[PDB]
Amino acid sequence: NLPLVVALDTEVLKAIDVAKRLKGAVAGFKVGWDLIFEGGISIVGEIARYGNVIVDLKIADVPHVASRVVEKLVNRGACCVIVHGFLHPSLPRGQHVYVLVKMTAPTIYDEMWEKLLNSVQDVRGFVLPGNQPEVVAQARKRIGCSYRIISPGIGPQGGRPGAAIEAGADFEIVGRYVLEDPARISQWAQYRPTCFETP
Amino acid sequence: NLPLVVALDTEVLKAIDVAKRLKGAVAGFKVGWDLIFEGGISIVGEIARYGNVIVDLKIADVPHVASRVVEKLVNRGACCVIVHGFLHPSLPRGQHVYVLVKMTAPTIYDEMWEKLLNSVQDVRGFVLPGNQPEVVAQARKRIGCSYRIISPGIGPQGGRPGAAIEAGADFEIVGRYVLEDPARISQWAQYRPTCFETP
Ligand SMILES: [Cl-]
Ligand code: NI
Ligand code: NI
Repeated sequence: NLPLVVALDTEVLKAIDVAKRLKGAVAGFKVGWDLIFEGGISIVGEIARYGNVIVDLKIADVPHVASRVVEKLVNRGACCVIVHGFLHPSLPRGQHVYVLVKMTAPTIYDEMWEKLLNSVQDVRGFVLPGNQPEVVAQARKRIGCSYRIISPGIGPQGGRPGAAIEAGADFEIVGRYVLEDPARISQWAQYRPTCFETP
Repeated sequence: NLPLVVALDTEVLKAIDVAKRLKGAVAGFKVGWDLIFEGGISIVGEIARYGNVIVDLKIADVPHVASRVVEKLVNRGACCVIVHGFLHPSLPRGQHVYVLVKMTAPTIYDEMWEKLLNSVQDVRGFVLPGNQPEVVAQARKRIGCSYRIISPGIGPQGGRPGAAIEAGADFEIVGRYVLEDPARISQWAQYRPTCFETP
């Protein structure tokens, strides 16, 4: 399959249609508030029928709340969840957790992302912005193949297809550019994850 | 005007009943993860029938996404929405936005919350931890009554009822403690918001 996680930022039925269409062709699907707002958490389980589901609600709550939230999501079928690294040291951990340490837009992460990255362990991997392949490459240098790296910020007006993967990422997260025409997934055909076969 | 926002961290039907019971007795209701997961976004409109709704999904996404999520929640009946200040300078703005700048648990905010507080303008208000009254008081020396302050972390395991209001908060946010026995709201009877009559 292609090293692409498709963000399903669209309506429930259309999201299911895309997941059905792309099952086995891509590495997974990203489910966010657009979908969860429509009918609730059940949508996670529907998409999870068709592939690995990363739930991305940018989780950033205190531990006893974050714990409950992650548990509900994984129980509904999520493979993993994206959480904010800024919570450190109150950071959800474990193999179901991806830790965001720099965003695609300017934030307080910018002054500290590499120190934060170096301090975090016992997680599935990290989210690094694919619109900054230099950041992805430096991250991979720091951590080697010890953890996954997944990267959004790929598509029009960010990193071109494969830019983050070439810089060291495992998977690129892409939304509208693929949703508007899923045939475009062929642009990732030449690429393979840097370190891990699955997200 | 009890200076209390009741967190409906519970199931949909129970949340409805509690809100009906407390209609006009409290300042508002906080709708979060648990309710949205169960009932989707429609729950916001249902609770709004009974009082002001603050939606707390700890929004922490890039500002185009965040601003659209805020607007969608407001359109469904929310008066305002809590977002993470860590995303500065890529933060949504305006009268529907409460900005969290320090949590009840240890996080990276703790080394910079006051600088962040002073950097953020043109929002509705700030969320500051009521289990740390000293932080609420220091925030007022910096911002005065220019913006609202609301505070969670109030309860048997946190700050005493009124502790945050006395330190300078406008409203305290309380969940389980009040849900267990709604008669407990009487503990807030002798308190009044420091700066703003409404959240
Ligand atoms: Cl991002
Ligand atoms: Ni995963
Ligand atoms: Ni409000």
